[PDB]
Amino acid sequence: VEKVFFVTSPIYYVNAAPHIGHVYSTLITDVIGRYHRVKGERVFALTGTDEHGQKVAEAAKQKQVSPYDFTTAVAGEFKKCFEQMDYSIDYFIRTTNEQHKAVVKELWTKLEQKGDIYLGRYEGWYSISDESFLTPQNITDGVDKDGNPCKVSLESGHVVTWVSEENYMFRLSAFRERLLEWYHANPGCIVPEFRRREVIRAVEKGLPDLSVSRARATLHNWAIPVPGNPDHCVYVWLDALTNYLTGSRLRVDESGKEVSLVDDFNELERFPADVHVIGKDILKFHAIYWPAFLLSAGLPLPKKIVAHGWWTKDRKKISKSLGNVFDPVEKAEEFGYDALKYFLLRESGFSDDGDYSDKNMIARLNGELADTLGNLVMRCTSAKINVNGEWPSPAAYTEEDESLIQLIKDLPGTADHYYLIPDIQKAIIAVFDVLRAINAYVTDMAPWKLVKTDPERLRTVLYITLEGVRVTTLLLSPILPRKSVVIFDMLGVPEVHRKGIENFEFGAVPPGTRLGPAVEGEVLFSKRSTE
Ligand code: MET
Repeated sequence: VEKVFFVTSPIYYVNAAPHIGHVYSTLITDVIGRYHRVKGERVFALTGTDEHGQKVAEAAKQKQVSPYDFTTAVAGEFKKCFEQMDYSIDYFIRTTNEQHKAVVKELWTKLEQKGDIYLGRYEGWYSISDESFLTPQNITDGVDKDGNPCKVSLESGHVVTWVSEENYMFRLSAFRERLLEWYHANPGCIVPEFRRREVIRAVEKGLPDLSVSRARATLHNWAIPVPGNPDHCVYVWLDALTNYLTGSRLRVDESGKEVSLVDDFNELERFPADVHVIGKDILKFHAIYWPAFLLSAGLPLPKKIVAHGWWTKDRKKISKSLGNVFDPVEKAEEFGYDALKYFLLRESGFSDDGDYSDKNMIARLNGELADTLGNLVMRCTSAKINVNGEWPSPAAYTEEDESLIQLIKDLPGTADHYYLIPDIQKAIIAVFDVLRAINAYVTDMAPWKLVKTDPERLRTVLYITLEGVRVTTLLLSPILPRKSVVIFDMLGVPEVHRKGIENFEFGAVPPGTRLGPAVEGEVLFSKRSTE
């Protein structure tokens, strides 16, 4: 089926300034979208801010300013950050948006008409910081920021409070068997596999009904009113998850502003998400509640949920109060935007909790970007080796020649599979496995020597090198968007050959193509010292 490839990030609470976790999640969303655009697909990538709720309302109250002013300011910080990070997200959604508000009321009414919302009570634990209902098995003893004994979440370590409230309840218990059929019938729907097994195990054990409203006082009236009952507000998470539906129904102008909300999602051909990128901390909301709501409402389910891990810096937790900051904009100015992105996507896989150190960052920048990629690009574009600044016409291929060609022809299929899991780390490793192979080839053939000794042989070696670099670069263009453009300019690849599955083929750029001009000082990635 041909639709718009729809990929999303979580919408982030605006209780505090943006940081690495938000940047990382949105990066993964951005990269997936970028890859599908280079395949020549229609793409709609979505990110944004989650602006209602007790968490955020109380964050605003502690800064002594109104929730409207606070959310608008912090949302502004998120937008600025994401612009500075040079992403290619199609739309930034805010849950305070009036059109989203309308979609939530629609979904609610659908759930009610379906017979799946009833008036009950929740009596149990709740984490305001996570906006999460917790069973007693998921809480333990801890200390509040007074240092007094309290209860905390086993999930997150945040303070938990006991809630006892007449609330509208969603019939999640009724959806156990249908969710289990869904997980088994679609064994690639949750990635990575151990998180899928986690979800199945949790749902096997049984599901309780879920509170989808709260008394209005508790939310400091900072929430969407329940249709037909203005004493209740819609659960922040039902509101929040609905952002994906809203996004699928907004017509956006070229400026990035929303202009119109269509009645039926089929009009825009986005819904359901092909990939929801999330962090492991919000798996239940996306893999259990969300599909339950969609099943109730009669809407189609997402194709994949991919859940990544958390970051540490110098093997310590990230927090400004502890004395260990990791600012992405700061590190990107220092080391480079594409390089920082490369590092975040290369150092850790979605199954892992990654670790940034300036040491390891410099190791990769120098080792892989500079010595593997950059070195190769400069050799095959050098006036020394490539005396005519053109793509030569290859002569006969030796067997060693063809072993390398095979690797280059095989690469796109392999990278494609990894990008589709999605497992960006393995995609990158795959591409650099091929770059390392081209380097060893170039060392072996010593093309600097061939300029004088065997110019016909040099033609062959230089051509293979140019083409392996082109193909590897194309496949890395979602990871290194700005640098890929430089590389292609240096190689003189025409614009048309910088996109499309046609150009995944070995040989798409014809011999005789002229390289772009050299600069006196230029290097792609500059090595950095190890202080
Ligand atoms: C529908 S995704 C909501 C995510 C939530 N706002 C968070 O920051 O964890």
